[PDB]
Amino acid sequence: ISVRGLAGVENVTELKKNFNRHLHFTLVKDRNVATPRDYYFALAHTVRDHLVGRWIRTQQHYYEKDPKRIYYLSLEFYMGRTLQNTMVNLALENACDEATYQLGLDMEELEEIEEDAGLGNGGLGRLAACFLDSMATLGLAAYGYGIRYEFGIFNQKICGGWQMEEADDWLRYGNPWEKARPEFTLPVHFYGRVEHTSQGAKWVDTQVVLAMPYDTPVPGYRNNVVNTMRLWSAKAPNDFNLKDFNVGGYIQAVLDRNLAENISRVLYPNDNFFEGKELRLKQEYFVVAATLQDIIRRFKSSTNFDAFPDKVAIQLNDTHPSLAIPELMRVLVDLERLDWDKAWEVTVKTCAYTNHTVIPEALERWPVHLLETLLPRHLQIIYEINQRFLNRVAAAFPGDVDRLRRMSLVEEGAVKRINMAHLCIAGSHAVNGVARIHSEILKKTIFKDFYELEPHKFQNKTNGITPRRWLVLCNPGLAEIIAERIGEEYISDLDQLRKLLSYVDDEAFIRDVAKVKQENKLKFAAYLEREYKVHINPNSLFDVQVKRIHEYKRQLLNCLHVITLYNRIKKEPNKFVVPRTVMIGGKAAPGYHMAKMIIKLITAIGDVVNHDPVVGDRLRVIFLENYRVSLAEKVIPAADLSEQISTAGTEASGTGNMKFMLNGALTIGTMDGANVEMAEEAGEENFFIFGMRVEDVDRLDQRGYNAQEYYDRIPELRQIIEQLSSGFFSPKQPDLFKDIVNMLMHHDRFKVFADYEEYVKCQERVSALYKNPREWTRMVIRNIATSGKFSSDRTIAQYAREIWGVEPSRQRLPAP
Amino acid sequence: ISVRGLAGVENVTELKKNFNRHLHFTLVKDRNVATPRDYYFALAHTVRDHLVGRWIRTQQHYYEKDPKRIYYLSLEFYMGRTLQNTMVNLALENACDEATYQLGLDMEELEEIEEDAGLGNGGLGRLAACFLDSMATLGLAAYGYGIRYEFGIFNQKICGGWQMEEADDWLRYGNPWEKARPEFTLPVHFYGRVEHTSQGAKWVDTQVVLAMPYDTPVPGYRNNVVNTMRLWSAKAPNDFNLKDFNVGGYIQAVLDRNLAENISRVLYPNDNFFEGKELRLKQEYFVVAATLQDIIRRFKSSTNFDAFPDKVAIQLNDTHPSLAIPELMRVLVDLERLDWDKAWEVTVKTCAYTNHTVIPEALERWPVHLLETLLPRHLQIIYEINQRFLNRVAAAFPGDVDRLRRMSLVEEGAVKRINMAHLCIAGSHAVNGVARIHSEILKKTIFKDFYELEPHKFQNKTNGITPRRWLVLCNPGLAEIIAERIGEEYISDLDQLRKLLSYVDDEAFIRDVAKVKQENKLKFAAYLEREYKVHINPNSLFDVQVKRIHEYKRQLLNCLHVITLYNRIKKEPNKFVVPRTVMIGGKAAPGYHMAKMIIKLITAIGDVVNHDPVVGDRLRVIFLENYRVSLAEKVIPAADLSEQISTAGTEASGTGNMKFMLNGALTIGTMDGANVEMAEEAGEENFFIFGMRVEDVDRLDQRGYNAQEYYDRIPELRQIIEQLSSGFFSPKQPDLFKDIVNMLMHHDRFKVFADYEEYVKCQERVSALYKNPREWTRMVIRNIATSGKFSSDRTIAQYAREIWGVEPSRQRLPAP
Ligand SMILES: O=C(O)CCCCCCOc1c(Cl)cc(NC(=O)NC(=O)c2ccccc2Cl)cc1Cl
Ligand SMILES: O=C(O)CCCCCCOc1c(Cl)cc(NC(=O)NC(=O)c2ccccc2Cl)cc1Cl
Repeated sequence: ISVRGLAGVENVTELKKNFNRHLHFTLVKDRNVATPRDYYFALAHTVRDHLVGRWIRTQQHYYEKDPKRIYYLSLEFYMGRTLQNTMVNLALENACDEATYQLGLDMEELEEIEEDAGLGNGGLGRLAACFLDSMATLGLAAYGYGIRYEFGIFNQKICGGWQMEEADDWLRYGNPWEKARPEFTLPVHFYGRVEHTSQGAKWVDTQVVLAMPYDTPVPGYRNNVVNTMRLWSAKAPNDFNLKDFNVGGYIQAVLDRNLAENISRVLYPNDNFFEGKELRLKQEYFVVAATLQDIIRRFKSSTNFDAFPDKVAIQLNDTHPSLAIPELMRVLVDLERLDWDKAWEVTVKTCAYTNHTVIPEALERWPVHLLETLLPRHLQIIYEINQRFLNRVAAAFPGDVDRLRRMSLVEEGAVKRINMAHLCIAGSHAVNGVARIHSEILKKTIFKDFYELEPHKFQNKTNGITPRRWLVLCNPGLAEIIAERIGEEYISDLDQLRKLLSYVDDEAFIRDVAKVKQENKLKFAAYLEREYKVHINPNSLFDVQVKRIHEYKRQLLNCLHVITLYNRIKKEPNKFVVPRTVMIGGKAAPGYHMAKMIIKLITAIGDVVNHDPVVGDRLRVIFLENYRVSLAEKVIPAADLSEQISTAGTEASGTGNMKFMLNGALTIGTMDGANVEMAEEAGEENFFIFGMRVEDVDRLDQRGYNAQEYYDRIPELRQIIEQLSSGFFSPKQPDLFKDIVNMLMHHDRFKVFADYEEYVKCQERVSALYKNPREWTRMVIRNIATSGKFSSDRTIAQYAREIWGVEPSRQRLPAP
Repeated sequence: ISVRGLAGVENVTELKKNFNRHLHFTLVKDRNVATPRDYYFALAHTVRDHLVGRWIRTQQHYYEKDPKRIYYLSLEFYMGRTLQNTMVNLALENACDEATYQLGLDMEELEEIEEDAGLGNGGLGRLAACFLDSMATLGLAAYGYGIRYEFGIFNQKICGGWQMEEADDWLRYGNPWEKARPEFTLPVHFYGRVEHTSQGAKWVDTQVVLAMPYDTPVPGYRNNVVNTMRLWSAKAPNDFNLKDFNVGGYIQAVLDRNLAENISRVLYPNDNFFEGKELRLKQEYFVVAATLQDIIRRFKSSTNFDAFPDKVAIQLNDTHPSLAIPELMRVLVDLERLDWDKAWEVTVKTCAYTNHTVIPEALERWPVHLLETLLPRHLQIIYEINQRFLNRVAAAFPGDVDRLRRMSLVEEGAVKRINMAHLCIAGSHAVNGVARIHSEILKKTIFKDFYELEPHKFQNKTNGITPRRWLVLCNPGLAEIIAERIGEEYISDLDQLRKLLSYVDDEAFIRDVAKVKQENKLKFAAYLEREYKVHINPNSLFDVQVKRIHEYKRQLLNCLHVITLYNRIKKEPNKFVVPRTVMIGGKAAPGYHMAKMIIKLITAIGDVVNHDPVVGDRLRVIFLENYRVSLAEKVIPAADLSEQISTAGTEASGTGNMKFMLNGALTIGTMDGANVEMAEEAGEENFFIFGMRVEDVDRLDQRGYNAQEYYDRIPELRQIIEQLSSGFFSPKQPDLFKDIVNMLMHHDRFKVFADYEEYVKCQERVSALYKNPREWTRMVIRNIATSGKFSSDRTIAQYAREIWGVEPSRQRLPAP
């Protein structure tokens, strides 16, 4: 079998008895009545057993050596399943495969039983998960801090072509990976008021909610390092949430506890969109308040807080955990009694902020009346921070009164708001973008004034993905043939993939690379009929666009191309065209009307196209249901063409693009986010770039975007729009897509029409190349061999050195 | 050490490594950071490991042999801690004691860490728990069915002498004894409406709530039998509780799931009192609906339901699970399509009902509009049952029109109600009382008309307690000296205690019995200062009354005696009186104003009495906080005098009385409930009986109870009442106890004054005997040696033979 580890005689035997120990003592079942779910748990407990020994010594190790600790705060950690990933990082995969085989079970069948830990929306949360893996693999004393939602991202269902949302009760049957830690439970305060006494302000009459931590192990890749991801759960105190007496009802008081505990109940399903709800703000303060107490308690052990920044680094994944800044000041000033200036120096030195987007609707601007009621003391601290900061600005730019209001953390107008992004820049010693072009846009546009004030704060850290889950785990076949030629060191040193460049003309390698992709497509095509049912052709080109549904991602632009292909076939039926299976998948936030309308359009197109006899098997339009991490692990390795077509300047970085490049797909996209660095790495000749560059978009905005012009000059485009308008795709409801057509024609913020012509022209070129298997595969080799820069191990090493001030190490911890 | 088992060489070694296995792999801790709570869990998992092997074979056994199954339905199971009880029934106590000792830990200290499973209010719920233990010990294929409340009976706190209630979050840190079983999850329906079609009625448009079962092991005493207690948890479906579309909010829909799940959130804290709230009715149907589906599924395996009653017996613990009758009919008739009459014959033959009280306010009378809305089909079935039953009555008593309305299940008046007790009698083949006198009262009074209609249904089954938890567990010292003389067979054959009668004159035994009681009192006196702090004298007579606070239990009568003792001391300070420490403990339902006023009176008396220098150590009044099962295990073995002073005819049976008799306390009480059979068993000369008999109470009611008469003729009583009235016990609030005085004088339903004189006269006699250690101990021996009849093994054997139709067996199951 492959390089999924050794299947040692002693270890396969040991594994089997432990599997049986758990099936008996843990699941209290006997072979006779054991369900595949029982078997999955017996294995999970058996595999988990192998890392507790290492988990304990890693933590004990950091206590003894006492290195600088890295705290990654995020309201999202899109982890996915954890059984296989643990086997991989522990080199247990083959031994486990063999052992379950001897026990007469199919390991792959059991793996499918594990529920995804979908505590994330998309890119932002998956990054945090890839980062955790890399920090462990690079031997960093890092902790992931977040919220333990009992309901993660909703499960998407398609009814009559429409998306239906349903609760993701991922804890229903239990989580074998987490470990509750009821000794470090902590109190978090809300509401109350501020009393200004003689020796300081006091936050008084607050409502208390407890934060209970749950630890999940994060194993490094084959180095015996197991870090921790600590997730907080909300718990109501038993006293006041019952003890605030004088009528109301005892029963009611108890039932009302589910009011303080609602804080960790569900994840907000918004991707790149801000919703100013109180529950969201509560979650944000909750994770911040509890995490900081835990961070300081650990430090107090390790009171001059001058050394605090030398032992602590806290990274802010977006502005979601931005209250960490005024909260750190509160504790230092109100509780520890440090002077403002010393406190601020410490705060700025330990905090760092990462920006993930530039769209305005994604920006966090919290109404002042909300902060005023829920966190009175924090609002005071924010005003004081703002006051001193603006004084700095005035001193630097004398008389520049407009600059002052532009830079304020407080925004005036309808209702006063607090710009959380301005708060983060002011209280952090480093601010970074997630891709070179996004980082430049931050300096030139959005945060230009701040860059002029303190240029040294702004940096770039291009995103990356973990080659463990995103290669070895999901594509063992590709990982194996690569290993046959260059060894296994590349798994933790992706740059070595470049060595594959010298096999670009190797006849055996070209055949192998092409064979694994074929086996991957056949397996996906099978899975499709198995779990979703209705056939596809594995010989066609697999055209896939999978990511959250957004107007800026332009799934709509993809739709226009699909309809074009269809119309051309209907025009010249007996003309040869390269067969394609275009798959589009992704979730739409529940309140995002337009995004939900786009899902219906995709399914509507499929209804027409998939049942037209003249089309035959030359074109199928499929909507991939419930796109999530586990589903991504299946489609990506099977894709031929990766769609990354966002309007230039809107996708900060993207990471799915990197996943496809590493797995043998060719990319068709715009010069946006990381797409630029990828084409720069592979060579533009090995990439399918099209459309407007950032500057063309700006030129168009100066002159003014008029979709009618495009509609007027392109007959094919006009024909499509008139098809949608007349009900060609919605017979029973002819005006069903009027909102889409209306928007495309009059309020398209992302100029879909502007890139239409260059997009279908470019798609013609990919079809031309696909007709030449050998050359397509050779270009594929050029992409894979050149994807090494996009490993999160490179990203993390850069954060470590340029922001945290710590040195990565690939040293194996002293055995388990 | 005692007879807590053998401390085998191989087993103490095995125990230790398993303790360490769990501390490492299960608790993921290392000796260095392990908290006593971690140690408690390591041990709990180690002990639990020893019964899973037996649990599996016991269940497998019942499947193979297929005996008649006994289903005990109760909304209450007052279990208490389970670590020690499991050790005892498995004969692991010494081995575990030795092993933890070698590991350098104190087993007793770890035991105190376990949280009580307080899923009961008092007598009714503790009975169910004693019964479960006995059914396992007698080798019966029995299952306990109930609700898994996440919050059991509230924890009682005394603030300023007042009771404060606080949420009992007993699952906070986890339950090592239960095992979730997510494969047998079941749907339960609510609301909806009834469609009458062509071939039957249909319950339609219902709201669905899921019932998830959790199994807890119930080990028999040293026979390798481990039965199951299955507790249901409410879970919201992920669909409709989200899928019923058309605006409302996605977040809100998810947060609203805690509406269907509130059904199993908290136990109603009412003891012998009915509260017609909808949530209560929902809990009642919930446990019934889920249990029945599970019972029928098991039977379908084992479709002629003629054999149903031959394989199934379901016992109703009070009327709480009474909906099992119309629910069984619904399934049989609506779903299985059996004719009414065949269905009714089956239902009556499998159901049996146990009555626990005769007070009217405890009787369940559900408003028809409530049943009409929540369970429309069940109301129809109840009307049909009533119709046919009354027809039976009319046929038997022609022209007796008043008898007809008296017997109806439907009560007319203000609002129509359904008398659940009448429902149970009609649909059950057996109805029993819980003590001989209570059973006679049922036939003569409350259910007289029903008895005349079907005399064969009415039986008696005097309650009992388990000698395992209520002797061996809580009083090993007494269990040991008994064993030294008559052996160990009495633990599962309590009648053998009679053999102790021949040692009544044994000088060594008298000294031993007296010594263990002294050691018990010293340990309790210590525990008092340890956890509650404020000294007591262990040489005094321990006068204790512990049970729920109720007007019928007459804690108030106890209070009058205490005040009398105090007043007499103040009158003749230098006169000798037998020292006493009177302890009163118990919880009051949160809405029970009078009961809460009584707790304040007790603490108020203590405030005066405990600080009067003239009194010295001759009299202390102590209120035992948070009385529960674990606290009962401590006080009872230390008590000298047991107070069972309810008004004759009000306490159905009582069980605390039996606990005290078995543990060396003498009893002062009225001829009520089981007190009558206890004095009859021990000989009235060895009991301190006083007050009115049932007949005297009735004579008084005919003539009319006038408390003033007593107040007028007894100066001591008058003096007490004037002390309460003038604020002698409440200086700052002189009229604080006006409600108590007002009630005592004008609306005393339980004639406290009527038994006052005979009560203090009798108390004088117990003090006289206490002055003679040797004779007190000899009388104590007469009680213990004669308590064997009160074992739940005797009660269960009777239920088995006279109601269920099964034969008990003390046969050891074929090893683990
Ligand atoms: O194995 C097959 O291939 C199916 C054989 C079906 C024929 C009857 C088998 O007899 C059995 C056997 Cl072998 C085992 C069991 N039961 C538990 O293992 N386990 C439990 O019941 C159990 C499960 C969880 C928690 C507590 C318990 Cl006690 C119950 C019965 Cl009835
Ligand atoms: O034992 C004493 O007497 C106290 C000794 C204090 C001095 C430092 C000891 O060094 C240690 C040692 Cl020995 C052990 C640990 N940690 C775990 O065992 N266990 C965990 O951290 C742990 C606990 C639950 C779930 C997951 C983990 Cl990783 C952590 C550290 Cl820092």
